[PDB]
Amino acid sequence: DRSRVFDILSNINIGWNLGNTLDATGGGNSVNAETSWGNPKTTQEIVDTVNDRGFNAIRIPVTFANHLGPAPEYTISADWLARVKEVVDYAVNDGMYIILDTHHETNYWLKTDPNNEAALCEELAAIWKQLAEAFKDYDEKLMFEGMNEPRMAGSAKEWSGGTPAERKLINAMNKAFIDAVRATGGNNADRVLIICTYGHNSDEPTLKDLEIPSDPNIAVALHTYTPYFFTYVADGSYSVWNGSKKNDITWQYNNIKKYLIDKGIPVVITETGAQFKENTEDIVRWIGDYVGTLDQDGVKCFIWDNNIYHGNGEKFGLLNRSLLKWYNDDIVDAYVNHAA
Ligand SMILES: OC[C@H]1O[C@@H](O[C@H]2[C@@H](OC[C@H]3O[C@@H](O)[C@H](O)[C@@H](O)[C@@H]3O[C@@H]3O[C@H](CO)[C@@H](O)[C@H](O)[C@H]3O)OC[C@@H](O)[C@@H]2O)[C@H](O)[C@@H](O)[C@H]1O
Ligand SMILES: [Mg+2]
Repeated sequence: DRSRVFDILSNINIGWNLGNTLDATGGGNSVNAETSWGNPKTTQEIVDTVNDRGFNAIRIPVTFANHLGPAPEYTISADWLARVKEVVDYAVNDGMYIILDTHHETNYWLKTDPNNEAALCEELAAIWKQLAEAFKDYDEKLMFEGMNEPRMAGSAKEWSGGTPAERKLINAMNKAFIDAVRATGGNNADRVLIICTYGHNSDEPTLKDLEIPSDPNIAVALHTYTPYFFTYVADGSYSVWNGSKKNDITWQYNNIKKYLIDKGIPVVITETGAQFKENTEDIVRWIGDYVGTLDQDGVKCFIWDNNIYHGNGEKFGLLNRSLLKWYNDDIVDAYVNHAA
């Protein structure tokens, strides 16, 4: 019986990621990492604006690596932990559902070499023991997502679910994460914990190898920017959405159904979105097809928002954080009103 997790998630309309913020990796061991990729310092007002538009759930990606002390304690710098807590608390103040992750650890220590399992598990657990202790008294609306796209960057199968040995390592790491958090007790005894596949990949072989914990208070996170050629800019990419590629969404979702949803395992899409390609009407249609597909089984998603829209880079921006106005209200309306 995993129905507690389903009940919690059912309270979410749609979610929103505070992207390129606490996950940013500049600035070294400093709170200034937050602004190192060009975003303004997060404020209560920024978070309020997200909530008010209809995104009542927020994912707060955080990269800890450069804020950690030496092994084996990996102590999180006090100033950084305090800042992370301030940002989470903006959301708590507004009664929001929240996901706290670890993020670009994958640029640093989180490289999925199966021969390094012990060091990997131990580092993950050490960070999560500290996070869990810090957030022990926070209510069930705060959820933890152990890893983000864990993988071996630059490997042949980096973006296709890795190798079988890597997927075994992911299973061990998911367990380490759950164990570390549960061992801290308090509200962490039954907090929703959100594990993942290798790379947050949803291909059939990747899902077939995912071990499902016996802990009843878990969910499985995937990232599904599907189809890639619509949502990203690449050789072969396009900006038109007429429905003809809805099958890409359907086929992938039927695997998520086969291995997770139809087995009663909670699933959360912790990142998706489409880069802005002067194609508002197409993105609106894609959201209909994509979010509409998730809604069939009440699966929730969180939209990636990096505050990039007018300038160069990956144009996932939705909230103009400096102005507290939305870059594209038609796109935003399609997300927040998905269930009407
Ligand atoms: O530039 C070459 C460089 O890529 C490095 O990774 C980046 C790269 O995209 C990988 C994508 O490749 C397509 O051919 C894949 O089909 C697609 O599924 C995958 O894109 C990644 O997709 C993820 C979601 O499933 C998403 O969160 C992620 O952002 C997306 O990358 O270009 C996009 C960047 O985001 C990647 O970091 C790779 O490490 C490097 O060695 C080299 O191949
Ligand atoms: Mg309790």
